[PDB]
Amino acid sequence: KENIFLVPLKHLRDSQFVGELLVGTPPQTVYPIFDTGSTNVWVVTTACEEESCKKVRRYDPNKSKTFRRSFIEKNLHIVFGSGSISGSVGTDTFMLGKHLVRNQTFGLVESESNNIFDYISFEGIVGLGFPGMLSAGNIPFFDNLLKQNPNVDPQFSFYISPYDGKSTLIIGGISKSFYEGDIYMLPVLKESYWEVKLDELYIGKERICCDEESYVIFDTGTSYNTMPSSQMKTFLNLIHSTACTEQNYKDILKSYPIIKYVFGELIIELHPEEYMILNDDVCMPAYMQIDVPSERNHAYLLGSLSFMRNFFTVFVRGTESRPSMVGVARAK
Ligand SMILES: C[C@H]1C[C@@H](N2C(=N)N[C@](C)(c3cccc(Nc4cnc(C5CC5)nc4)c3Cl)CC2=O)CCO1
Repeated sequence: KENIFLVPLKHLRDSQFVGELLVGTPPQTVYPIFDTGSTNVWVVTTACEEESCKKVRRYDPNKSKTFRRSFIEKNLHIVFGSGSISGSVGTDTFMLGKHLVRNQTFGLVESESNNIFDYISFEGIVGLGFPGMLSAGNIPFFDNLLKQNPNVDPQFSFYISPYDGKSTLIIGGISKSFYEGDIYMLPVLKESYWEVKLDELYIGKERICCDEESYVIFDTGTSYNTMPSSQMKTFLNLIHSTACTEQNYKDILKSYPIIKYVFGELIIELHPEEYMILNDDVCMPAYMQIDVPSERNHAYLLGSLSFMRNFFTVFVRGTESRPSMVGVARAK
């Protein structure tokens, strides 16, 4: 009975962090993406006979004594970048870091449509968002874990470290060996994504955003950072792709601007060596244009590669005594 426990995260060859999850009895091992930009739990099953599903640990429900199916024909389909996932719904017992989660609803990947799944070794998703993005089931996975493990405090934090393979997901609390200084908490505006109000956004000395209401989403399943299309045009007029090598990377980016996010009295800065990534012989901005249609108010994503590699993020679920908050600190 470990009230504070650690689930080690392994950065795969691509742009996602996966951890160990046991599904069923006797347990079957899968390595799903731990996602805070969605809520549903997906697991890749043996009913999927495509090569994209092969060469990856597949979960067989016919070998689980605790797997139960229902007669309601609730079929799930979610878009997943270039591909899409389609499957049925069921319930089984899960185990995440020596903690049992019984009678949990999850999606069973039965068809993988398009080569993205073959590249990333897709084995499932474990959503950690708020209820309301749950497509099927009565209770989300993380909510059910806290219910069946009352001693665990309703919070988890991500320590992202892809360079050395020491990334980890800590559930139930925080450790000073993953961050330095003090954590600044931000209130969560709307309980769909892990969303936070954004007051101002500065590219160098120029104010580019927050004429209208804008928000920040902390998505551990999105590698890059994002801005709306309107601000992304201004972003690239000031920030350009340049040729660089591993030896001259620091001197070339010495002239580049500092990106400042304003959260009330808190200011978060992304230095050029922190938001510029080296691919082949060019340094490119780790930023994307995604227009989030969930809320007409356009929002900004803080991802795993650029933001979380340098900042320790804390996801505090609200209870009857505290509201839901996101806390950020400098990574150690
Ligand atoms: C408002 C947010 C919601 C986000 N969002 C998720 N966070 N979850 C889902 C399941 C998701 C969709 C697509 C990709 C990924 N993840 C992933 C990343 N990168 C690579 C490497 C190959 C390039 N493969 C996979 C994921 Cl997790 C659904 C989804 O829309 C997307 C950005 O807007």
